[PDB]
Amino acid sequence: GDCRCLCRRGVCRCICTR
Repeated sequence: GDCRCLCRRGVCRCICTR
């Protein structure tokens, strides 16, 4: 239920979990 954005290898992923 908590959203978090993270970037890896210059690719940004905004994902939500729990």
